[PDB]
Amino acid sequence: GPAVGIDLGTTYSCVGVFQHGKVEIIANDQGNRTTPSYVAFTDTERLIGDAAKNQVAMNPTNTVFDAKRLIGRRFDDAVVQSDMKHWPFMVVNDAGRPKVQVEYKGETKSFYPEEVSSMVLTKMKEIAEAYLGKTVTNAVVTVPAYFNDSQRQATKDAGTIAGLNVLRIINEPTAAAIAYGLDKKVGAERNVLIFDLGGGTFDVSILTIEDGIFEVKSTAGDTHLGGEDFDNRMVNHFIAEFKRKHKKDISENKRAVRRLRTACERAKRTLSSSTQASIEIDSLYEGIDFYTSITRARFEELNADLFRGTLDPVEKALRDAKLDKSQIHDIVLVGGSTRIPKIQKLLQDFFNGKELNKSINPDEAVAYGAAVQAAILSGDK
Ligand SMILES: Nc1ncnc2c1ncn2[C@@H]1O[C@H](COP(=O)(O)OP(=O)(O)O)[C@@H](O)[C@H]1O
Ligand SMILES: [Mg+2]
Ligand code: NA
Ligand code: NA
Repeated sequence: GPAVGIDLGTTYSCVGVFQHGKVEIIANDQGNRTTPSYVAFTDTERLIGDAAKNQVAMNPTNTVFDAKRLIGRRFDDAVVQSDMKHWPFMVVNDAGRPKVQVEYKGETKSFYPEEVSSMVLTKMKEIAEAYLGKTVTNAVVTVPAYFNDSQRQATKDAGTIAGLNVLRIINEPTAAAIAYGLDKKVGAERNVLIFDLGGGTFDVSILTIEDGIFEVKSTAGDTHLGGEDFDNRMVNHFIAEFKRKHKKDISENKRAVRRLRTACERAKRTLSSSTQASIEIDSLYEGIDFYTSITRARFEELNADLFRGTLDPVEKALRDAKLDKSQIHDIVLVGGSTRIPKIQKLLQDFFNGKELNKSINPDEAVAYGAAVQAAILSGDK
């Protein structure tokens, strides 16, 4: 059948298929080309993707996300212990392994991270089957370059649990480079910087590609910096505004804050292609409408430190790879946040004007390369 590429992302996942000489990135039921890596459990059902994210404020302790932060890890991992303080859902210890614990159909139930990720993968599989009209079994699934064997194995296991035949687990920066055919240029080695700014994580990778070998020279970044932080800055901005205008602090009203957050995320996306964005929320709080706007300049100002700060891991990656800026053949934009004009300007300026590879939607580039690899491994390329 058709082999697919799946980017199983920390915040958003994406599925592509290579057929008839090109990659098609597949839209979900709602027409979205990426799907939130969310699973929710209710009195009646299990929800995955858009439907799960959509009900988070009304069911926060039974709505699971960030499974990628747990997958392949032990409960007593410092990372797991630290991350747990920022999740509304329970994480419990089963004989050393972390499990998310939720209420579901009126009973208490627990799931391993790879079970939760299996559900997201099931959804991605179903998305592909809905479009293709065919059973989808074979897949290439991607992971961050720094993932160890426990994390890779658990990611593969998530696929197996979802009934996927995982052809290979490949690195996200490798998938991005494959998408751009940077392994197929007429020449010897190519030094490639992958600048991946996603929803919750920032990954910089330097690869040296030669003879079909994607040597990881260095990785850097911030596992807790992404688009969510920019949204947070916007949310705080508007909470303060509403307090001034109406003498109401909406902060502890989970539904109101969530609706504001959704509006902010949308506005952010709009600001990547327009110089201003409208915020339009009926009855944000006590029936009070919240209709206003934000300029691209104000968004950039709110986030100025965070945007500039992405360059520090780039310098670090270069130093650790023992390469000058000028030795980089290709710069590749990955992750939805790299659509931000200010981020692109900062990075291009940092490379003293060098053109960026960004023709492939950055939030789709990983899935794109995974789809190409899947075709190669299934003999369809
Ligand atoms: N046009 C855009 N402009 C700015 N941010 C965007 C845009 N499109 C998506 N994003 C942001 O990208 C982030 C998701 O990145 P993505 O790479 O899809 O996920 P992940 O990091 O989970 O792989 C979210 O914070 C989302 O708001
Ligand atoms: Mg990603
Ligand atoms: Na993604
Ligand atoms: Na990332």
